[PDB]
Amino acid sequence: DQGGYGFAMRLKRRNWYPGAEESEVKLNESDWEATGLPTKPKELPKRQKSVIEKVETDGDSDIYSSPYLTPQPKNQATGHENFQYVYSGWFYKHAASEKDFSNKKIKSGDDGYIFYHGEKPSRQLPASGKVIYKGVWHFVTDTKKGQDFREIIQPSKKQGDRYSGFSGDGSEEYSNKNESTLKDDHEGYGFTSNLEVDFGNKKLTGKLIRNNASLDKHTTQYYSLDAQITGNRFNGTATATDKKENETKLHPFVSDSSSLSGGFFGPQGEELGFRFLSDDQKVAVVGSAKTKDKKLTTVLDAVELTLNDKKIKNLDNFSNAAQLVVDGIMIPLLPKEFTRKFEHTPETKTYEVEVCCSNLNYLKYGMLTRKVEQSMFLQGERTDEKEIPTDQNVVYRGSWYGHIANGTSWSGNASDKEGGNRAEFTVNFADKKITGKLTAENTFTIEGMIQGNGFEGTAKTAESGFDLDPKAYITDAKVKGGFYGPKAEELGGWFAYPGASSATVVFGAKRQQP
Amino acid sequence: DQGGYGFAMRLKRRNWYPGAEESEVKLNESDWEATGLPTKPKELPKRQKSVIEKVETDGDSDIYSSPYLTPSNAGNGVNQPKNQATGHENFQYVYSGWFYKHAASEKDFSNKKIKSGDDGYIFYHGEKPSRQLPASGKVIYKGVWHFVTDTKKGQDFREIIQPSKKQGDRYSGFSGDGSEEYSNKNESTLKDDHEGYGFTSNLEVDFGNKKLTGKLIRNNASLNDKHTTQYYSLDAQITGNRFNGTATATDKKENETKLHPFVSDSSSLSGGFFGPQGEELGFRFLSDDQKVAVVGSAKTKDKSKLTTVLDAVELTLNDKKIKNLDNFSNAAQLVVDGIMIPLLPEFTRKFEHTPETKTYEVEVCCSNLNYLKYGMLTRKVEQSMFLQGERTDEKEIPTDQNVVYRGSWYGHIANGTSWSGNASDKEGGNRAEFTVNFADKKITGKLTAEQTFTIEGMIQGNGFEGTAKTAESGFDLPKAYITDAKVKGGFYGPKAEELGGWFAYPASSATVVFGAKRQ
Ligand code: NA
Repeated sequence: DQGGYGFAMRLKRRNWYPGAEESEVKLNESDWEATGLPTKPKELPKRQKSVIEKVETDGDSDIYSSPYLTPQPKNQATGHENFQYVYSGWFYKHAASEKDFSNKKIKSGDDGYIFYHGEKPSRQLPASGKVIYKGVWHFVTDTKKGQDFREIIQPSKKQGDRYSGFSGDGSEEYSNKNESTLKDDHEGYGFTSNLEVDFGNKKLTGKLIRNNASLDKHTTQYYSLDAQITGNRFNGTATATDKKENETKLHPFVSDSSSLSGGFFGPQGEELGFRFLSDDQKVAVVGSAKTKDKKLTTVLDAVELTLNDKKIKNLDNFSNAAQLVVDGIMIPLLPKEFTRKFEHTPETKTYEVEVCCSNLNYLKYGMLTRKVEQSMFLQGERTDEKEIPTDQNVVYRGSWYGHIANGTSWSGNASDKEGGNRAEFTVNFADKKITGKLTAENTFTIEGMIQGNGFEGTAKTAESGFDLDPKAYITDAKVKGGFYGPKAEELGGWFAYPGASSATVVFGAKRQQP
Repeated sequence: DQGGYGFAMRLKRRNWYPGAEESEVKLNESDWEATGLPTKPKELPKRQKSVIEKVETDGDSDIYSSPYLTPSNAGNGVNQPKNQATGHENFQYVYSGWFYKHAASEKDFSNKKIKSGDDGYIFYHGEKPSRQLPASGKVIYKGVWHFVTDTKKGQDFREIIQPSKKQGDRYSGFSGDGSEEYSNKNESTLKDDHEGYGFTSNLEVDFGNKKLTGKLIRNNASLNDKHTTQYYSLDAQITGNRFNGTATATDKKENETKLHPFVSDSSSLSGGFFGPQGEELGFRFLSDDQKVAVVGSAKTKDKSKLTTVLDAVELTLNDKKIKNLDNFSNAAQLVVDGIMIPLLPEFTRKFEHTPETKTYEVEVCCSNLNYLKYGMLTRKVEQSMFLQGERTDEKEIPTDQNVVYRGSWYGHIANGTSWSGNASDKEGGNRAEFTVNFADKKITGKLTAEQTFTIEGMIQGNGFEGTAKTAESGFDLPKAYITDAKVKGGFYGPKAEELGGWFAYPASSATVVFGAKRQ
C-alpha cells in the first residue's frame, strides 16, 4: 500500500452522558496510526505506548499486553511461534472513566491499541513454491449503544457498547488461550492465522480462526484472505466467513474488507504483518505470521553510498521507488522539471535530497545530505525475473551522479543536457550481456552478466587515469545493478571504489523504442 | 409432594421495553400448573392447550409439539425428529413433552411492554396412578425429559441452543426450540453408545428398598468417541405410588463459564407411578437457583409378584356397586372425577366443595386416623360411601399375636325398608372392634348398631379378606338379613396402627365401610 513499519489502532470509548450521548462510534481508515521502526519488535510500539502511559487510571495502573510481548494465557500457532522480525498484539489499561458532567462527557472502559510492527522489510523472497505461514491475529471493534458480541466476549461490562470489543478483553473467555493442552484439531492457542503464500504466482490465501475452549470440532473460522503480492508488499481482501443469514450475528466479523494490506519482513520474507478494516467499519484486524520455526529472487534495490568513507549501506524500502526510507522516517520523492531538489524535516535536523529523474517511475536516484553528512542513493523495484525481455539489442539512455578524486575532487550532478553527465547502455538479454558508458566531459566502461532481474560486472576508467577537471586510475571496480519496472524499461546500478583515486557513482537509464 | 395427574410450566418472555426492562425473569415453584387428568395421555393437556390456542401469532399460527404427541386440533415442516429411549417408547399411561407457537411479539408501548419469542409449555401428565407395584427387585425405566429455563439479559446457552434468536435472554431456553441443534434428534441411525434420540432419561427403580436413581442425558449429533452428555443424576425415596428427592447437576464445575443451564442441584424432584403395576412414571423438578425446570417420563421395556400400596374405593348405594378411585398415596386427599378434594381443613367431619356434577357433599371419618379416611360422598343426586388408606409396607407388618383395634363404620342396609347409620365415637351408635393375630395371619371383629355384624377373615400380606353377617335374628328397620357378605380390607400406616375395610351385598342388601385404630 502506502508502506510502513507498522500500524496501530486505538480502542474507542463511547460518550454516554445522558442527553449528549453518541449512539455509535465507528472505526475509520484515518484512525490507523504508524508505529515507526521498532528497535525490538517484541516491545510495544513507542509512540502508542507513551499515549497509554499517560492514560489516567484509578485503582489499577498496569499495562496489560499479549503474553509473548515484553512487559498464563497463550496466543500462538504451534510450530510457528519464534518471531524475530514482526510482532502483532495488543496492550491496554483498565482506564479510569471520564466523568466530565459540565461538558457532558461520560466515557468508561478499557483504553489501548492493537498493532503490528516489524523490522527489516524484505528485499528478497523465495523465487518459487507455496509456503505455509502461521501466526496470530487481533481485532478491535466499533462501539454502538445496545450492541454486544457475546459469542466472543461475555458482555458483563458492555464490551462493544461503551468501549470497543477487542481480543485482549478480560472477558474473551471462549478461546482455549488458558488451557493446558491442545485438541487434535486445534491450530494453537487463542486467535490464530494460517496463510498459504504462493511465491511462484505472486499471490496468497489464508484463514483467520479462533481455537475454541473445550468444555465436535474445536476451531471457528471468521475470515478467509486473498491477496496479490507486489514486491515485498501484498494487497487484497478479507472475506467474512459467517456474515448475516439465519443468525442475528453475535460477533463482529460480519462484513468483508477490501483493504487487506501487509508486507514481508526478514532476510527472505520468512515473516509477515498485515491489517484490514471491515467495509462496514465495525472491525479492524491486525496480524502476523511466519514460516515454520527452525532459491531467492531480489525484489528491490535500495542503497546509500556514503561519500566520506565511500561505503555502501542497504536502505529499508517498502517496494516503492518514490518513497525514500532513511533513519526510520519516510521521505516522499514526488510533490503531491528534470531531476528535482528539496529538503524535509520530520515531526539529524533536516534532510536535503536531490532526486532523478522525472521520466523514471520504478527507479529513483540522487543525492542525500543530513545535518553534515552526504551520500548518494538509489532505489528501484525490480522487474519479475519471469518478465525479463528476450530482446538481443536494447538501448537505454539517462544520466548519473558522480563523485571521484585522485587528488582534488570532482562532483557532477545528473542532467538531461548538455555535455553534462550522460549515460548509455546496450543490453543483450538473450546473451545475458550488458554494456554501456558514462561520460562527464566526453568516462567509464561497464561489462556485465545479467542474472535474473539483476546484473553484475565491472567499471573501468580505462587508459589511463581520467581527468580531474592528475589522472585517476580505476580498474576492475565491482558494479551491481538491476532492471526495474514491468518488462524492464528502467535499469540502474552503482559502484564503490575501492572495495590514490576514489569513486562513488549512481546511475539510471530508460529504455528506448523503434 | 401434594399429588396430581400432571404438571406444566410455561415459557417466559422478558420485557425489553427500553427504560422499563426486566433484566431477568426467574422460574418459581408457583409457576407450576396442574394439568388435570387426560382422557388421552398422547394429547396435549387441555387447560394449557387452550391458553396456547389463544396466544396471538402473526405469520405462523401452528402449534408445534413433541414428535410422539398427537398433533390433534397444529402442523409442521421439515419434520421427522425423534425423541425416544430405544426399547422404551410405547407409552400408554404417561406422556411428557412440549408444545409452542412462534408467538407474535407484544409491542405495547403504551403499557411499556415489549416481549418477543416462542410461547408454550413443557408438561407431563398421566392416567391411572398405580395402586400396586412390584413387591421387589430393581427395574430399569427409560424415557425422555424436557426443560425450560429462566430469561436473563445477556445470557445464552449456546451449548444446547444456538443463540441467534436470543434464546435464554428474550425468551426461555427450552428443549423444543428450533435451534436445539446439537442432539441427534434428526439423525437416521444411532451410534452404538446412544441411548436413543434427543434428550433421554434412564432410571433404576429399586422396589425392594423403596428407592430410585437415574441419569438425564442428551444423545449428541454426530457432526470417536462418546456420543452422549450427562446433565443430571437423580435420587429419590418411594412412598406408595409417589417418589420425592433430589437432582444433582452433573457438570456445575466451579470456575464456569457454563454454556448450558444445568448448573444447579434441585431439592424438589417429585413424581409418581402410573399403570396397573407402575410400569410407567412421570416426574418434575425445579433447580434451586430457579434457572431451569425439568419434566420427564419413563417406562419399563416395551413388550412378578405385586404388593398393594393403597386402597381407594367408592361404594355406590343405588346399585351397591364398588369402583376403584384414583389416589396419589394420600389418605387425606380424595380424588373423584379428576378433581382433588382435601379432607382436612371434631370427630368425623362434614362439608361440601365445588371445583373451579355441581357440588360434592362429603362426610369423613375420623379425626384420630391419619393414614385412613372413610365416609359418605354425594354428587348433585348420587350417593356413595368411600374408603381410602395408605397400606403399610408388607415388611412392616407386625408379628404380634393379639392386637385390638377400635373404631366405627358407616352402614346402609335393607331387606325391606332401609337402615342408614353414620359412624361415631359414641354412644350406642356405630362401633367396631377387631382382634388381629398377625402371627396366625388371622383377623376377626364385630360391627354393632346396638343389631350387629360380625366379621371374620384371614390376612394376606398387608390386606385382609373375609365375610360379615347380621345376627339373623335380623337387623333394625322390621329386620334385615346378611349372610356371607364379601369383605375386603387392609392395614394402613407404619406397623399397621390402622385398619379398615368395606363390604357390599350382594331380599336384603348392604354396603358398609369401616375403619379401626390400634390400641
Ligand atoms: Na392434576
